[PDB]
Amino acid sequence: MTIDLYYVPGSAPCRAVLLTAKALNLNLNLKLVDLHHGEQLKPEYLKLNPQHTVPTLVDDGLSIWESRAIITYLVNKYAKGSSLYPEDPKARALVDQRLYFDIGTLYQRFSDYFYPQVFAGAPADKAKNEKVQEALQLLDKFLEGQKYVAGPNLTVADLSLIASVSSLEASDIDFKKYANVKRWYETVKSTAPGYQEANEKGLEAFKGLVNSML
Amino acid sequence: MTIDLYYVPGSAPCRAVLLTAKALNLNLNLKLVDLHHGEQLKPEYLKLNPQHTVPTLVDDGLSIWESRAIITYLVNKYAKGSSLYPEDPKARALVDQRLYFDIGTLYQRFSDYFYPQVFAGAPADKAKNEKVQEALQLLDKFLEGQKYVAGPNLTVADLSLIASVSSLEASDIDFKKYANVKRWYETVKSTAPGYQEANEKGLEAFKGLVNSML
Repeated sequence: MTIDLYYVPGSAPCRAVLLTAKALNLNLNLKLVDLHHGEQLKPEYLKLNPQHTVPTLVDDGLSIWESRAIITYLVNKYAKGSSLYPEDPKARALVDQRLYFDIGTLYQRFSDYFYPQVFAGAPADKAKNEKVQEALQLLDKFLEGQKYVAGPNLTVADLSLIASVSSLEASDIDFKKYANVKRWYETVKSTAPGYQEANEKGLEAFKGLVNSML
Repeated sequence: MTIDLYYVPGSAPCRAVLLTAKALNLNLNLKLVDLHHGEQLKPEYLKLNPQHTVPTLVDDGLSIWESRAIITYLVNKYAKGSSLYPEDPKARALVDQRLYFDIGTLYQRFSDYFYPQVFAGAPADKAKNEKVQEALQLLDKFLEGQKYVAGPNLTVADLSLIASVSSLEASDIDFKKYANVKRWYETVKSTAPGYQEANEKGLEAFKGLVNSML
């Protein structure tokens, strides 16, 4: 009957799913994983997810762990036809495009820039910084004349992207200097159901982990 | 009436789309882009794709450039209900999961390992090599007891992943040492319509670029 979500609150991809669940008003069985002490590396977790990451969604026989597949799965399953993931091909392709931009470009660049500094005491690399700036410039363009990032309505693309973009507040990347990004950030904060609990709470935990490590 | 695809044949994400088009028996208007001399950086191309990448699909008012959004778009548009991208949520989520694995893990790791060597004369990094091995080990697990990577039928996930995995033949990563990967590779080669033209031809061009640069 019930569906399990293995997660930690600090993790942006996890927050993408928490946001999507709030937007659909779902009741997932949240299962905190002790990443800090390698619970994800034990056989019982590998059974569910051999890539030993979070989040991992477990829906009876189905285990899936890419946040961006989970959020579209939740809509496809529970709210087929929702404006959060519209069925119109052109409209859907734009959402999908933004999701791939998120994983392959924005969050990847941020990850490349930031996590060496946090977990390997690396210095801040100017070139990697610039790659993040360019990702934000692209986002700022996507948002020119647009309320949301993939069409006129809030979509799973906004929720995934905001979970990523918000994580930048733990670093020295001033993303609010991009006017359209700043506008969109505020809009999504005030329109995504349960944002405080689904994203802001976890974001705070992430800032906590970051401070501790730095 | 007609739909444009800006591409170069050597590019794995481009080959993912060429494969998907062959599998759907579509007639795209192929438009070769002169990446080698920076045609993608000129204003006319930026207009279509500010991220200045290939492929870029242009369908009247719609421009989209993430290969993995394009291939699902082609199915959603022209063959809704196709086994190449099944509508069943669980079945679709598995395909989507594999697509995100492809961009965020397998191809990302390969890119990280290989392109510094090809375009920046970097030495081969053992650690980055190992990250690619681990991506292949994950693929090999996904394929345990399975003909295809995301269910019983050929899907856009196989086509995107094979475009990536095949690119490894230009490097020193022996992916065929993974028995399930080797089996799947062969199956897809012999079952994806137009594989020779959509993937192998371009793969050859890529090997050409690689040799030239090395």
